[PDB]
Formats: sequence, structure tokens, C-alpha cells
Amino acid sequence: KQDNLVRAFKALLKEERFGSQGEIVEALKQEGFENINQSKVSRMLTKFGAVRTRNAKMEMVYCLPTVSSSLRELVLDVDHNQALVVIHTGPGAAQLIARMLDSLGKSEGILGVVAGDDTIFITPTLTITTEQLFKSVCELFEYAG
Amino acid sequence: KQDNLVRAFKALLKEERFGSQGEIVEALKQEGFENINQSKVSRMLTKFGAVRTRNAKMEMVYCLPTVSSSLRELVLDVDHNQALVVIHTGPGAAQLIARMLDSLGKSEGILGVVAGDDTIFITPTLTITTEQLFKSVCELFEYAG
Amino acid sequence: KQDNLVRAFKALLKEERFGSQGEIVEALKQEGFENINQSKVSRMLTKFGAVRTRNAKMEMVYCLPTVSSSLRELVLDVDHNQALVVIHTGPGAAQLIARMLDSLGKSEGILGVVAGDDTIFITPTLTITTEQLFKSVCELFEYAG
Amino acid sequence: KQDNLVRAFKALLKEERFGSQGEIVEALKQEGFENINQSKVSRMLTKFGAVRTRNAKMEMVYCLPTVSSSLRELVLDVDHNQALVVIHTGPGAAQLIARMLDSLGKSEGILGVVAGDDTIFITPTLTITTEQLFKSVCELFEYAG
Amino acid sequence: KQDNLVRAFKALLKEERFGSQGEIVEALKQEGFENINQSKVSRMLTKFGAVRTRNAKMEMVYCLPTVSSSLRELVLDVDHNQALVVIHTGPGAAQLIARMLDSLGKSEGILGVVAGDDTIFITPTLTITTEQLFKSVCELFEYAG
Amino acid sequence: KQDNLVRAFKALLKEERFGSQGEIVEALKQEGFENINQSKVSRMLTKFGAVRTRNAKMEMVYCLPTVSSSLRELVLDVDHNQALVVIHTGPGAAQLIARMLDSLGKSEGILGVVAGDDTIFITPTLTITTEQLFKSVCELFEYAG
Repeated sequence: KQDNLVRAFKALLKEERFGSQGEIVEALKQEGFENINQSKVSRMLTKFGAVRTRNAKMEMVYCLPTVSSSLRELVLDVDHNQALVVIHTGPGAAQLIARMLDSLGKSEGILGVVAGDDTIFITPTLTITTEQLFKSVCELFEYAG
Repeated sequence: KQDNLVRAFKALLKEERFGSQGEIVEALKQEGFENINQSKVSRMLTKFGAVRTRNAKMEMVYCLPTVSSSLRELVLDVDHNQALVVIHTGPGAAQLIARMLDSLGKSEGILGVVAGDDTIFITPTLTITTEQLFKSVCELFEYAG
Repeated sequence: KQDNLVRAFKALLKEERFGSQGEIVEALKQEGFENINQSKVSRMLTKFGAVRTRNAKMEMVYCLPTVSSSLRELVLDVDHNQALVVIHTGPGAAQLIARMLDSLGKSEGILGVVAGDDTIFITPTLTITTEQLFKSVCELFEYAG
Repeated sequence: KQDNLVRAFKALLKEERFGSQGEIVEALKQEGFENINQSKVSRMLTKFGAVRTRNAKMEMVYCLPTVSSSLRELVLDVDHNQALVVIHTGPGAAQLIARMLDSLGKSEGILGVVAGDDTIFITPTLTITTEQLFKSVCELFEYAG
Repeated sequence: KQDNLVRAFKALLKEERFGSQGEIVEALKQEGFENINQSKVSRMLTKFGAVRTRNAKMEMVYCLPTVSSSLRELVLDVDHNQALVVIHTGPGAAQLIARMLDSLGKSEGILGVVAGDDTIFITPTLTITTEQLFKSVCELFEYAG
Repeated sequence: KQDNLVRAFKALLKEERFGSQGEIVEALKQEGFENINQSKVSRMLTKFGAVRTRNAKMEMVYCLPTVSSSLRELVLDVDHNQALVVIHTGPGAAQLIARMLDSLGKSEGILGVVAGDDTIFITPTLTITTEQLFKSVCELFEYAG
């Protein structure tokens, strides 16, 4: 079952047409993996070295290979809660991406950004909503969050 | 007075029976250290190299010694506020523990995790309360928070 | 225009009389730079290696030069939102300053602190307001936030 | 072929009897994977989340699962060149292990230690050879280097 | 004089034709800046946010702008001594690039890699010379070292 | 015995007259602690929060207290071997100090610098000896290495 899930997952990446973690979860559920969830999908994206790429249809999508990869291609997910916008990236890319985001600053609604190895926390200024900040970050990275 | 506090503190660790920072504070107050607080206790746990261990009564407790220590044994405190679950660890162990926590993912209520040297911030998904996340994290680390 | 902005900005630093990012923004607007904002000012403080110093009038102010610099002199801004107190520092100084802040602990209203390269997130305990924590942090660093 | 290599590799881990990267390479070559090398084995140990464990025969060996893991169990390889002893660990464990090693100090032949995410560089004092330091580090971690 | 040096330096970047730090130093000396050296050039590349790009003549060269930048474009210099290959990168990009290099492994002559914020140390295996490793790293990043 | 060693050690710090780890080791040996060594002294400097200060006799010496501390005051030891100059600092100060050192660059004999939490590795260019680099670093930090 696990070998089949890995094969199915990699095939979705090879199609170069899925743009978000939720899309991958839904595709796998439709294939029969009833217990699939975002936690499992996030672990697989990290484990198998998935990155994003702009396909020939101009869509930012996951793919399976990274010296020529761009920072934007290193973003794997953008999500949020009431207080923070959280980005997940490929291993060790969070710091580099956070450097760029914290340069955008308060005028763009970013009060501050802190990154871990593959996770970034973006906190908003009092003048922008977490949802608007979320929408702006999704636009910057072309992620269908 | 400070020499006596250190001696008293180390003795509490040697008893291998205290399970939380608050328990240590209370024990020291009862001994006569009226001005003791969690800030002082946290500094002492860090300074004296305290770690936790499962005692022979099956209780996770502080002890005074660490190549054979486990990640769980490296957690010193778990607490929270309205927006985050915060974990304090032994020096330089936060990154390693955060790697594990962020692998649990959204399906377990963890939207993201970021760590500093000995501090970890865990932010919840919109589908779990900070208190429930707190309770789950306390269960994972067997910490009486 | 950009060359003039840089010259104007550096001159403000050389005056050794401005104590906050907002003061710099206002001074530049008054000089005719209508589009100046905190994002631009934050980038310039980082780019030109600005630090703070206590001037001869006993005021903590920005200056243009750092082996003899103190941690307090490495703080560039202190601001906050509803959930966090955020500090911006000179490049690579956040970790060191965060070490000090997280030692203050819960008894001082600091539940935890995590730092990125030049940004620090301070989360409050349930017993202190974000504004009171903000005011205390501003006092510690003598920053007119 | 790659699916077969992964299956073969995981099976070696499940046997809980291999103690070093070189042993894994040799076992895979004997099975028919003529092009296997340490670079590939190191990538697989990282990718599949391998850790070490003391088996029932008292041997430190690789296994396939980590909250209960010890620092020693997080070491994947110990090797050296003329100037440094280099340790590879599981993801994000290098910092924690380095903290311990740099505490051993000059009296134990360790002039200094610096760690990356999963790599540690140990430089020797002028009073110990890189090979003796290597042998001591291998003994500490019970690694057949 | 400093304002003229900055203007001259930025103009060299805008030409999009210089491939190494030494080339920049030589060009500036020829323009009349007799005291220019690599230390000053390295500081300027960092300060002004220089990155590399493949120009229309297929040459990897410095340019003056970075969300769409690749890891290779983030390398600013490759040099070496008798024991290490050292890479300098744009701010906060060293960790990400090191992750990639340490994946190449021992079979490619890389015993280990450790990174700081914008500096990477690559130590060779006993089977490759520091100069051959240097030459291979220069080829990977297309840097005329 | 350990309580006496701690008391003796702290008293040496309070004298504000010792300038190097070796001086502390020698003073403790003279007091009767026959088994004292640099490993133990380094651990104590870290554990007890020692920093350096310029005393009234203009000597850089250890002291026992740090928001007003300078980067230079955060250096605890400077030593070297055949290939590297290694600096030990107070907890979490290595990154900040390394940022400054790597800005000095190749023209000052510094090929590169990488830091861990409280340790810094400085590798020399082919044009400066490790001993000359050592002597220059000792002069910069006024450390009697």
C-alpha cells in the first residue's frame, strides 16, 4: 500500500499540473487512498525532493527533479491562521526566502518574518488583515492557497 | 543566599521527582526562597544542564547529569498563550525537536513550527484550539504543563 | 533621485539625532521625498550599516559607522501588532539579542523568543498585554517606538 | 532499477546488522548494484529517515523507523581527511551533537567544532592527530569508521 | 571618492560582462582606483545586492537587480586554499547552496560542507585534491575562479 | 571539591585581571586544583556567563556580570592549529562576530569564516600564515593567545 502511494504520488508530480497540497490530497483520495491528508502529502513533498516549476501552460505546479531552481520554485505551500501567514519550503530554503520577504517590509503589510529550516512565519502589521496578507503572499509566489 | 539557592535547586533535580517548572518554583518557595519565580528556574535549568528522564516510577522528571539523551528528554517546559504553544529545551536542541513537530503537520493541528536555539514556537491550524494543541504537545512530551 | 535619497539618508544618520524609523521617514518627507516609507527606510538602515549610539545629549540615535558595538546599539526598530513584539536588528545580531531576551523569561512577561537573521519575535505571557510588553522592550532598548 | 535499489536498501536497514556506510555499499554491490557508492548511500540514509540503534547483539546499527531517539543514534557517518573529522547526522541533528562535542574541549583534542544542518566539522588541537581524533570520535559514537 | 567608486562599481555590474571578483578589481584599478582590492569588492557585491545572471552571450556575469533568482545565480565567488574550497554567496543563500553540495557527497570528492550566512566551507575527501575540487566547483557554478 | 572550584573560579573572574584561558588554568593549578585544564575552564566560562571587559588598567580581562556588552567583550578565547584560527565566544555570539570578520576579507588574509553557536572557524588565504592570521586576530580582539 505504501509503495503504491509513493508511486501514485510521484506520478502526480510527473504530470506537472497540480498547484497546491490540497489538489494532491484530493487527487490521491479519488485514486482510492481514503486516509491521505495534508500531513502525509507535506512529508512526501519533502522526502521526494519536490519543487515547483512554471509549466508550458504558464501554471506554477509541482514537479519531480537542484542548482538551477529559483526561490519561488522552492515554495511548497502557503497557508494561514488568524495571526500568521505560514510558508513551507523545500529543505533549507526558508532562510533565503525569508530574507526577501522581510525586505518588503511594513509598507507591504509585513511587520516581520522569521524562518526555521523549511518553515517561514510572516506576521502582519496592524494595517493589513492576515487574509489580505495571505492573498498577497499567494500572488507573489503564484500559489493557489 | 545564591549559593544556597543553587544547592537547593540541584537537590530538587537529584530527587528525580519534579515534572514541571511550576513544581520546582513551588518546592523552592516552600523551602523559604520567597522571591523564586519561573524566570529564575528556567535560567537555572539551562545553566546547570538539567534534562528530563523517565524515573523508575514511570514519571518524566528533571534530573542532573549528554550523548545518550533523547529528544523528549531535552524538553524543559511546554506552555502557551492565546496564539502559540511554546516549548523550551536544553541548549541547541530546539531545531531538532522542531524538525519532528513540523513533520506531524496540519492534520495533527500544527500549521507550522519555527525554532530558535532553545525555544520553539508552534502555531495551530484554524481547526484546533491553542489549548487542545497545548494538551496534545504536553501528552507527546509527557510534560505536566 | 535615488542618489539624492541616499545622500539625504546618510546625512540624517550623521546628524546623530534621530531615534526611530518613523522620525527618519518624516524627515525625508519634509525634504521632498514624498514616496518615502518605513519599508524603504528599513532597507537603507540595513544596506548602509546603520547602528545606534548614545549621543552626547544622552539620546539613543542612529549613526553611520563594528567590533565595539553593543547589543543595544544593534537594535534598529521595535514595533508590534496584537500578538507579537517584533524587533529588527543589524545583520546577524538577532540571535544574540534574542538569547538575552529569552533569559528575562515569563516573570517579565516573555513567554518565548525566536529570532531569524535580523528579526526577533517576542510572544507575551497571558499576564501581560502586547502593548505593555512593547513598552517594556522599548524601555530596555531606549527606542522611541 | 531505482525501485529495486530502494527496496534492497530498506531491507538492509530492517536487518538491523549494518554498522557503517561502507558496509551498506558493499552489501548492495554484492546484490548486483554495480554503480552503488557512498554518495548514493548517504542520500538514501537521509531520504528514508534512517537512524542507528543498539541491536540485541549490542551492535550499533542502522535501522528504519523519532521523538525517543538519542543523539548517538542520530549519527550516520564519521570520516576524516588530513585536517578534519567530519560527522554526518540525520536532518537537523548536527547542531545539538556539536554542542556536546565542543564541550569536550581542547583537553580531549578538540580545538573547535562547527555544524551545518546535518554535517559537523571537528578540528583538532596541535597535540592530537586527525587519525587519533577520528578514532576517539568513532569510539564515542560506536561507529565502525 | 567613495561616491565615485560606488558609481563606477555599479556601472561595471550594469555592463553584465564581468565574471569574477578579480575581474572587477582589475577594471576598477584601470579606471584609477589604485587602492581597490577583493575585500572592498566583496563588501560592495554584498552591500549593493549583486547577483549573477547568464547574459545573452552565454556568460555567467554579475548584474545589478530577487524572488526569481536561482541558487547558481546566488554564488558571488569561489576560491580556495590548501585545505578548503570556499564559496561566498548573496546574503542568506549559503545554507541552501550547501544543502545541494553536501548531497553530491564523497563519491564526488566532497567529504563535507558547512555553511555560515553567506560563506560555505567545502572540505575534500583524501581522494581528490583541493585544486581539482576547486576546479569542479567552479565548473558547477560556471565561475571563472 | 566542585563547589570550591566554582567559588575559586568566580573569584578569579571578580579580580578582573586574567586575560586568557591559560592564565585561569595556571591560577587554579597554583591554588591546588591539580586536575584543572582548558576544557574545564572553557565549560565554566560558558556556564557562569563570563564576558570580557577593559579594566581600569586598560587590560582586556574576564569578568563576572548582558545588553550593554560589545562584540569584542563577547570573545572568550582565540587559538589555532595548522589550518584554522578558532574563536570561542559567549553563547550565541559567534554568528554576529563572524559577520564582522568575514567583511575584513581576503585582503586582510581571511579567505572565509563560518560560525556555529559559540565557535568561529577562520580559514586563511594562501598569502598569510595561520600564525600571522592568529596574531592579527588576537590583536583585533586584544586577546593574549
